Formats: sequence, structure tokens, C-alpha cells
Amino acid sequence: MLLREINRYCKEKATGKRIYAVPKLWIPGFFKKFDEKSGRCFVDPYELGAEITDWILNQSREWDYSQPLSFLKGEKTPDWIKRSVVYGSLPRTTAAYNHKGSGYYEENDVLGFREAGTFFKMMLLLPFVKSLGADAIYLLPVSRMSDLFKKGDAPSPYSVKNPMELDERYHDPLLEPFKVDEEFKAFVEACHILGIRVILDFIPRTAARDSDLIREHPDWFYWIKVEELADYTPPRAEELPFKVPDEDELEIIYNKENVKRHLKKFTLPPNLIDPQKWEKIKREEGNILELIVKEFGIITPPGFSDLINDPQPTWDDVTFLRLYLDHPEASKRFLDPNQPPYVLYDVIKASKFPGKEPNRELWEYLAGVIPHYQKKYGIDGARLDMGHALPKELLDLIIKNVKEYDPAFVMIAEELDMEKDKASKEAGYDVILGSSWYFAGRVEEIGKLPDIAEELVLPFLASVETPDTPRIATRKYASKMKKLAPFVTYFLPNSIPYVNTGQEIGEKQPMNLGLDTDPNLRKVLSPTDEFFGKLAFFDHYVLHWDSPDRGVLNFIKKLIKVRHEFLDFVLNGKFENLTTKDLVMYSYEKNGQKIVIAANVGKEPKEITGGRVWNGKWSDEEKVVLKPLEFALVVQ
Amino acid sequence: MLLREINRYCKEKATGKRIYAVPKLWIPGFFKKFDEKSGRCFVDPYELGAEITDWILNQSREWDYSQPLSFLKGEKTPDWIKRSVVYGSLPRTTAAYNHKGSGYYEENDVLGFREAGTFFKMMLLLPFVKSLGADAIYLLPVSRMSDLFKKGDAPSPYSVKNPMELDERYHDPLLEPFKVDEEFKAFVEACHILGIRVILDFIPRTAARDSDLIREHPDWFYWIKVEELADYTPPRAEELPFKVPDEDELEIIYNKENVKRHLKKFTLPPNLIDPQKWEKIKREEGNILELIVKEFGIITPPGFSDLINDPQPTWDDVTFLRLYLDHPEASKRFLDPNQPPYVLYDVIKASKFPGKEPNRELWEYLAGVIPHYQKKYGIDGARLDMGHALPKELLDLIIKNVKEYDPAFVMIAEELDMEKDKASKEAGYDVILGSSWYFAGRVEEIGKLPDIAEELVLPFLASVETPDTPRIATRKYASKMKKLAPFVTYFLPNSIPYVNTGQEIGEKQPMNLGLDTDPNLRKVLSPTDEFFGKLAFFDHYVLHWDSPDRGVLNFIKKLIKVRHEFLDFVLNGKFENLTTKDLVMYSYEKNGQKIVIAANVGKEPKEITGGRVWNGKWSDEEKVVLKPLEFALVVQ
Repeated sequence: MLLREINRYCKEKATGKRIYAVPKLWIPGFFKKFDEKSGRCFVDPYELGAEITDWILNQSREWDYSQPLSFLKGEKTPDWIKRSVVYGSLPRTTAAYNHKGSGYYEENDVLGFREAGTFFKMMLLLPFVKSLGADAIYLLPVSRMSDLFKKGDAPSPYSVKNPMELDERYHDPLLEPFKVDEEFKAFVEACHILGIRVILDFIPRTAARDSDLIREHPDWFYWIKVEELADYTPPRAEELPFKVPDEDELEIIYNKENVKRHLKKFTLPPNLIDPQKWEKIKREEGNILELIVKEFGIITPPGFSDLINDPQPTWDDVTFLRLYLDHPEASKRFLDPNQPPYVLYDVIKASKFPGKEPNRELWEYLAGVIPHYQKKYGIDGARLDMGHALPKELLDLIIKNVKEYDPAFVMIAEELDMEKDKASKEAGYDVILGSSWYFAGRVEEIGKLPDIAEELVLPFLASVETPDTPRIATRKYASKMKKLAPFVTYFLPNSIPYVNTGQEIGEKQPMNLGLDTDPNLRKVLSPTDEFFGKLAFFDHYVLHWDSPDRGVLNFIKKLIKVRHEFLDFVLNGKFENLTTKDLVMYSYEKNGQKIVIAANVGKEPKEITGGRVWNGKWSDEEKVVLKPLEFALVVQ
Repeated sequence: MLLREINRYCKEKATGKRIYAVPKLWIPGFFKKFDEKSGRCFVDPYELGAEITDWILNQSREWDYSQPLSFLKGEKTPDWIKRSVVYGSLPRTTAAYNHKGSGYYEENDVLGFREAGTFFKMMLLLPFVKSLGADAIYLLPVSRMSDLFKKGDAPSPYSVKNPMELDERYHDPLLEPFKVDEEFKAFVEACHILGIRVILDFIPRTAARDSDLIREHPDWFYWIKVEELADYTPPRAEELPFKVPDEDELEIIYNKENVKRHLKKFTLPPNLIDPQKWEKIKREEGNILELIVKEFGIITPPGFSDLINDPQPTWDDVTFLRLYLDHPEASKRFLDPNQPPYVLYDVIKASKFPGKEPNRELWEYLAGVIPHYQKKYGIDGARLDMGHALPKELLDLIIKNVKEYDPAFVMIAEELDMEKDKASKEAGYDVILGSSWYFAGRVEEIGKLPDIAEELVLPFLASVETPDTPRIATRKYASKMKKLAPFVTYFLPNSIPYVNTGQEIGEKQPMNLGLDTDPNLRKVLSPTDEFFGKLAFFDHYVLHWDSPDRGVLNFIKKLIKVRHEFLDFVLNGKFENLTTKDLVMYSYEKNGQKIVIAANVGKEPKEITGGRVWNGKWSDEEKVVLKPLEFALVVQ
């Protein structure tokens, strides 16, 4: 058992030399071997790793933890997600920390330590995640990442250079004798022993500009003349709305002069241009894409939105995969004979404008990426990104394959529109993402959440912030909303409590400016802060473990625990909305008993029926008076 | 001739393919082969390089341009600096630009281009520098740089890993067939042909933490136990002033408990600890410092200020060189027998607390670094940093060696205090740095400059901003002061007009927060600017060539040109100060003629004698009325 091999190894290596820095919150209650100097703590990483793996191993029995927990439990349906509490993380950021204990952060330092996040450290933190009450960890893409066309000094987990491999950067030099796929397998074993499920993320429709799949399948990508790289942009048509075009508009779009110039920028794959040259380079050392640019003067195009007239820039670190061998059926009568394969709004949304020839070989590869992870590591679920673009048959196949191996596997749809619950369920998903974080952070909008949740036909991730949005700690009335918003949101019907990495310690700086974000959030930190202006998605970033918001940490822990003490009401109690202009409120009744969730978002205080009351602490009084921005859980 | 070999090469390579982006200001008037799309311009770098080197080569005669211009001119004294106009630059930043022409900047891109600055590009820009009127280029350290203990993704030119080598990063991949020392030699040839002198920068007293000199001379550095790295800081003594301690204070300092704990952190060199181990590792592949840390558990200490109680942090990317074999004489009677070599305030200022045994072998090496550049490339002068710390005999030697080879060589002292002119001249320097930029940017202080300049016994670099200070474009009343400050400063007595790279196009963002800088300057750019918050000294940064302040560019060019039209008055005319509370003003008279420099820094307008008047344009009127923040050059 790998987790045990790593334990053995740490004991051999122990020396008692404390020079590896970690934040005080990473040190569990049972660990005592550490020095405390200047605010931070120092340890022998081998002693820390040995005592923590001991703590985890001693809770195991005699089963195989390298398979889904659904197996050890005998589950045949995905009902488990409805009783779970999710902790969302980007390993690279969550586990980063300057282990030198002085000066500036470094990807790798002179003491031999990897300061960036690793699977080994993600394991040392399991006792912390567990203390938050979470029983499932969701991770952003951890597959191999491209280092071309970056925005900052770190790649985006979303430009997948190889869907079948993990990024070697997640390997920790402290465990020299081990490989990355082992460290990860050992990580998943540790989570299972502790009762913690693992959910990964994948994006089928795209790939890095220099995807590893290019050497053996150059014809799975599109190509354009290098001299056309600089001005490659999605052809606009101002007189048309800002949306994904319908059938009628295609006839107009294809008759535009700029669209016609666009279509003319594409070429045939390097293999079909010069068979001998292809075979020469294909077998050379060096980046596949640099070689092709230099030898064929062609390159893969950057991606872009499938809505015409979208003002967002082009996605330079990714390209699209060629889903069909032929061009879209509904658009063939507009093309010139001999038109090479090209990218346009319709080609991108294959779910709406498909050709008549599925690239069967690619489709099978795609449908075997998740199963590869289920069988190899025993993961319990996954989130599928950009599903809107996949043809119904390719999606039906992707799901049949994971469900065939484990009927308890949970598929999460990257669906932000809560009204698309019905269509997501019809496609075969078990959970939708939703957008509760937008209403949760606005006193004037939070009251809409109760009715929105009740109508759902699938459960959703009840969040107050995610990796793409601003932190709850920076919304209006933060000092109050950072506690009020999660209390109201985590108790909603059909909910799956979501805790974003860093939220539990009150982090302010956003990880990315994606959804509903203001460029000025880029400067919430002090200009003397080492990480001022940095965004975790494209730059090296360490969360503020040394100066945490203890008030938020302590409240999140207690809130999750009380919410779980009443899970039965949330799941099977009859819901009744009681929300007013100035009072968000609702109730659950089950077997003669009743609980009430209440929050005052008005300008004047309000009073309500009492009983046993919770608001961070338990009290007992007949009448409860809620001043503005105060909340309570009443038990009658 | 290398410059000619590079020319030949560019012509062979030319192809007419325009895909390499450069800013419109980099394209000279004679060059016509370029496409202009979206604001920027595209060219075949080989055609641009061929036509520009042709333009430079055609102005040459038959002499050897790989030696100082003083030779071709027959000069025996450093009088030339007094008639010069200096352009200051950090090559890495000055010549950086995203040659892809879209997306984000990358140290090296997929088209094969190095976007960071190179000697090749510093050559293509010579026609631009020349159009500013500059005839000498000053460069910050370009020696090999350490990549350990960095603040951002780019190293500081000041942590010298090898004083005798140039950093391989200045090589341009476009010139594959050539080596870095050639490209540089060719760069210096080009400057000489054009009449442009070259001045380099060196720091004798320090070295990178992992200096290349460690393998053959481990005993030229100091060492401390790895376990003492985290808390290594300069021992404070609050009851004492914030200054470099004198003799009496040493007796007190050495009796302090924290100082004694400090002295105990040091060890003997790795060669003297385990002779066999040293010889083993010394011959291994990999970073010398990582190897020593791992094998001897010791490391070089970070540097720090020589003034006790200084609040600035420690200098982690540099360490000090062991100048004496023994400990400081005046402090031996306070040490315990067997005290290893250690770093403290007195050891750092060797000029004041010397031992009795000079490390002769190091001293000779140090005294041969500049000559190595004079003889190998033909440089014309140099700035010596941290000269305050060098023993009088080691400095006397460093100067005798450059002056012996070229008696016309100009030595520049890194002396910010204009009252230390007399002592700098006595030490053997020809120019002092000064601090005119501080007064130049404050309407209430600028009037002091006239008297300050007149008393000098050496010329100074007349600047309104430098790499370590805020940009003139961000001081109070910027829109007016960015033109008024240089006009008043460049005409001062004993002046050497200085133009900081980026100043000529009105750059705002500082390069570093060193001298007199406010952390909030870190955010003068828009939060949507690719380089928001970045500092060129430790991060990749591209100056704003695409959105330049044309008003400042045009005025700087005309100002330098008019100042040079009257150089004779500045240099040999009798000076007379006429400054008042609200009017900075002075005159030069020579052979019955007179010129007057005037600027109104008051609240009410003022009038003065007219004649022929300059203020950006020439006019003629008997009386000149100066409103607040207006200036003029009057010729009677």
C-alpha cells in the first residue's frame, strides 16, 4: 500500500532537524515536535509526514482504499452527493508556502524544498480539511499543463497539454524515490480512509496549443498560416445581436467579407501538406509546436467565444479539437470547394451544427479519460466543462462509460443557469453548478434564493464565492455578509454546501477575474504585500495562512456542524417560504417539529417567534429581535 | 569585423516575411519595409537588422572600433565627460517588446523570438538614442546574474554570479551562429562608429549567494549554519543612534547578548571542515550552493546595511566578499579564540575597520575586472558601486589599473551626497552621482540647485529621475514639471545632462522602490494594464512604446539640442545666481554676451528682461511674462 510505503520512508528519513516552515494552522493538535519563531513554525517535514500518515493509517481497516468509496460501502446510486459538504481547491495554491521561513517565495528553493503546492502537502492538510466538516474535495484540472501563451509566470490549469497524465510539478522532491502518479494514488487512499470523496475536473472540447496529441494525431487540430496569427480574431457583424447565431444568420454571416477573409486563413494538417517532412520532424526532440511553426510556417489557432460580437478577448492558451471529419452540414452550401477545416461559431457549438461524420477515433479517446482515472486511482465523481458544445451522442457515451464502471459516480454539469436544471438532468447529469454566489452577496437580491432553490430538479453547489468570482469577504457589508450569506445559503433546499479554498480564513484577493469581476479587486491588498496584484490562476500565490480571519474560520466550522445536525429537515422536511421585503426567511417541518432560518436585510430591526436559538452560539428566549444584518436558526 | 559579420548574416537570412512586431518609434525614417496593422508594425527582423547595420557601417572609416574612442581621438584626459549627454539603461527592459504582436509578453515565444531585451536590439535602437542627442550610454550591471533568492520572476542586475562573464540571456536567438561576447563587442563597435561612448557598472564588495567563485575559492565567502538561516538578522541596539558605529560603540556592541549569539552562527569554509568531502562535491554537476547546503548543512549569509538599527530588510540575493584574512584589528580584543570569520557592521565597512592581512589574491582579481572589459571590448568608463566600503589601498589599485591602460577613462562614484564632491575627487573619481532629482521635482526645493551646483569640484550627472527614484512624470504638477524640471537642471553649472530610459516618452511606473519612493507608486497604472504593479528590477516589464507622451519626446530632443548650442556658456561663462523666493534664475556671461535661465515657481506671474527667447520655440520680444510654472531661456 503506497500510503504505507510513504509512511515507512518518512520514518527512515527523519532526523529531528527543524528548518522547514509551515503555517501554525497546518500543525495538528496531536503534533508537538515544532519550534515557534517569529510568528511561524518549523519542523522536520519527515517527522510531520510520519506522524500525520500514522494518524491516518491507524483509522483504516482491511479493505482496498484505491477504489471508490461507493464500492466499500456498496452503493449503486449517486445519492451520496446530497448529504455531502464540498471543499473546492487548486492544489498548486492551497498548499503553497515559503518553507525557507524568510524572504520571498520561490517555486523551488536552495534547501531543496518545493514551495509550490504538492500532492504530499495536500495530504498533510487532510486533518485541516476534515476539521472544517467537509467530506468531499473538488479539484480544478490537475492534468499536464502547457507552458506556452501564459498570462503570468504560472500556467492555467485549463490549458491541458495531456488529459491522460498528471503534471509532474505536483511531485514533491522530499519523496524523491516516488513518482507523481503514486503520490496522487496515495493521496486518494488517505481521503478514502478518512471518509473523504474525490471529484476531478475535465474539459473535453479543448486542448493546449501544443497538445501532446499532435505528434500522433496532427489531424485532430485546426491550422492557420503563421503570418495570420497576429490579427486572428472572431469576425464581427455589428448589425447582429450578441449571441450564438441561429440557422438564418449563418446564411448572412457566410456572405460577409471579413468572414470570407477569415475562412481563407486555414490550411491542411502538416501530415497532408508534406508527408516526408512530417515524418522527419514528428521524430524530433523539442516542442512539437515550435518545430511545426519553423518547418511548415503554420500553427494552431487560439480559441474564442461561440457567441458572435462577444467583447471578451481570444483564449490564446487553448485551441479547439476537430470533432467532425467533415464541415458542419447546415453550412456546406456556403463554402468554396477545397475549403480546409476551419473554426467558426457553428463549428464550435457541435451540439447545434454537426457534420455527418463523427471523428470516431477522437470520440473514443475522449470517452476513456475519466474511466482511466476511476480505474487507476478510484476517484468518486467529476465535473465536465463546456458540455454545451458536445454532440448529444458524444456526451451520452462519456456518461455511459463512467456509470458502467461505477453506477454511483457523480457527474457535475458546469451549468451556471439554475433554470437549465431540467435540461441538465435530461442530458444525464446529477448536479448543476448554479450561480447562488451572485444573489448571496447582495442584500437586495438574497431574498430570491429561497424560491429559486425549491424549484430545482437536481441538487446544486450552494456557494457564496467560487474560483471565478469575487471573494465574499470583499462584497458590500463584508464584515456582516461573510457570515450571513453562508448561513442563509447552506440551509437552502436541494443544497450541497460549498467551501471555496481560502474562504474559511477570510481571503480577499480574487483567484481570477472571470465571472462578474471588477478589475479594481486586483488591488485589495496592501501595496507592501508580497502578493499585491497577483491572481492564482496565472501567477504564484500563497493564501494568507499567517494572518487569518479567525472569526470566520471558527464560525464556518460551527455552521457546517449545526447544519449537519439538522440535515434531515433540509432533505426530507416540508419547505415553506416566509420571505418578505426586509426579511429572508423559511421553514422545514417534519414529524410535528419545525426549524426556521431567518436573516434581517432591512433598515429597521424586526422580531420573530423564539424557542431554542442559534446564531454562532445557542441561547433560549421566547422572542428574538433581529437588528439589521443579524440572523438566526430557531428550533421550536 | 563582427558588426560586418552580423550584417552579412542578416542579408543571407532575409526572406521578406513580416511577422516580428516592433513599436513604430523603433522604425527609423529611412526604413520602409514594414506593415502597419492595429497600431503596431511588422517586419522581417533580418531586413531591419540589415538596413540599420548598413546605415551604421556606411559612416565608418578605416580604424579599429573595438578600442576606446579616446584612442581614435588621441585623448589623454577624462575631459570628454564634461561635454557629454548620457542615456541611462537596463538593456533587459529598454529593448523588451512582445514580438508576436498579440496576447501577452513571454521571455521566449513559439515563433523563436526572444521578447526580453538583447544586445542585438540595443543595437537596432542606436538610431533612436542618437536622435535624443545622447552621445554616451550608461548601462546597469550586465554581468552573469544569480537566479536564487529572487523577488519576482526576473533577477536583479545587482546579484553578480560572475563578474568576468556577460549573462547568456542577452544573446539573441536570431543570431544563432554567434556568441554573447561577440554580440556585445559588435554593439560597442556600433556605438563608437556613431560617436557614442559606453560606461558600465560594477560592485566590487559583494557577490551572488551562489557566486561562481565558490568552487575555486570557498574561503572568499562567509558561512553560517543552515538552521540559523531563518532568523539571521542584523543585531539591533536601540539605545544607540541609527548610523555606522564608531570605535567606542564597538566595545558596547560586542558586549551585547544578541551580538554574541550572532557571532556564534558562523562556521569555517567547507574546504577546511572536511577536505575530502569538499573535493568530492567541488567536482559535481549542479548548483554549487545547493550541493554545499545538502553536504555540509551550511550556507552563505544574506547581506545587510552597515548602519546599526537600520529598518530596511536584509539583502537576500547577495552576500559579502571576505576582504581580509584576519578579523578587524580594532575588534580582536572582544572575540573568543577560534572565532570563525563573521559578518558585522565593522567588517562590512573595511574602509574604517581593516584587519592587518589583505586577501591579496582577491584584491588582484577585483582590480582586474574593469581592465578585462577595457581590453576585450574597449569600454570608455565605469561607475563603481559601494566604494564607501573598500579600503583606500584596494581602491587606489582599482583605479591605477584602468588609468594605466587608458588615461582618458572616466570613473564615476556612486555618491549621492553632493557635499562629498571634495572627498570623491581625493579618492580618484572624475564624476559624482549626486541627488539633483530630489530638488528638481519639488517647486519649493528647486531653487537650491543653483548654489549647490556652483560649489562642486567635479561634474555630476544632472538628472530629474533615475532607476531608483520615482519618475518625474509622477511628481506634483507633473504636466508642467516634466518639462520645467529638466530645463532648469540640464543648464546647471558643472552638469552632465542625464536622460533615464523611459523618461523621454513620459513613463510613470517606477523601475524600483529604492530611494525616496512611496509604495503607492506601485499602482499608477490602470488595473487592466498587462504590467500593472510590476517593477523592472525584479519582473518582466515592457516600457509604453505604443502609447508614448509625444509632447515630452519632442521637447526633450529640442531641449538637448539648444543646450548644446550654448554649451560654451555653461562650461566657460561666468555664472551669477539671481534666484528669489518665487523665481529660480541664473546667468552665464562670456565675451560681452549673456544668457539667462528662468522659471516661475510662484503663485503670481512675473516679468523679466526679454531679447531672443526660447521655451520650446524661439520668439522675440522686449519683455517676457512668466505665469506660474512657465520657464524661458533669454538671449541678449
